[PDB]
Order: sequence, then C-alpha cells, then structure tokens
Amino acid sequence: NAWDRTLIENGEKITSLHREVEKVKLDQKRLDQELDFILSQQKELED
Amino acid sequence: MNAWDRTLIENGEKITSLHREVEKVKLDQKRLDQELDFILSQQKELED
Amino acid sequence: NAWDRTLIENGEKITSLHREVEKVKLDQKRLDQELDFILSQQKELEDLLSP
Repeated sequence: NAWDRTLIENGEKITSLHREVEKVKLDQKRLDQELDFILSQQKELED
Repeated sequence: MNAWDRTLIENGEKITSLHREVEKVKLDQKRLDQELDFILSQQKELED
Repeated sequence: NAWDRTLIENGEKITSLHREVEKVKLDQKRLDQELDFILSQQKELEDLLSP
C-alpha cells in the first residue's frame, strides 16, 4: 500500500543521503587542501 | 509507542539531522568557491 | 491525519535534501575541473621562467 511504500523508501533514502553527504565532506576536505597549495604555489612563484 | 509511529518519528529525527549536515556542506562549498575567486583575483600580473 | 502528514512532509523533505546534495556535488565537480585547469596552467607558467 501507499503508506508502507513511503515509509520504506524514506528509510532507504535517509541512509542513502547520509552516505552521499559523507562522500561530499571528504571531497570538500581534499578540494580545500588543493586551494591551500595553489595559494602557496603562486606565492613562491613570486620570488 | 507502536513500531509504525516510532519509525515515523525516528525518520523525523534522522532527517532533521541530515538537514543541518546538508546546510553545513553548502556553506562550505560556497566558501570554497569564493576562496578560489579570491585567489584568482589576487594572482595579478607584473611582467615585469 | 498527523501520521499521514508526517509521512508526507518526511518524504518531501528527504527528497528536497537529495536535490540540494546533488547540486553541491555538481559544484564540487566543476570546482575540481577548475583546479585541474589552474594546476595545469601554473605548471606551464613557472616552467616558462624559474628560477
């Protein structure tokens, strides 16, 4: 029925969404380190 | 009480929590984007 | 009615979150692409004169 269907997929999407979120936080941290090093990169070229 | 109720409620708790976390990684992505825009704008030539 | 309406709002919300996450994943992807380009660009530009 429509109720248990919604209640089951909501459960599956919550789990799924949490996992997309963690993968993104990871790439956020990697991208963030690239910025640090690109920053530093231009600054040493100024020499 | 009922398993039905409790699952609804707990999905409720789980969603509110994901909401904050998603607000968090949007703030961060926007922060990242504006830091690059800033780094690029600061590159500024001098040749020579 | 409160049960039904919590079921719907839950469904609406989690769906709206997937969309936000998707949108963030797209910006990340574009940002990663942009850094790859910048990295390639600054490799050429100091190979050209340094030190």
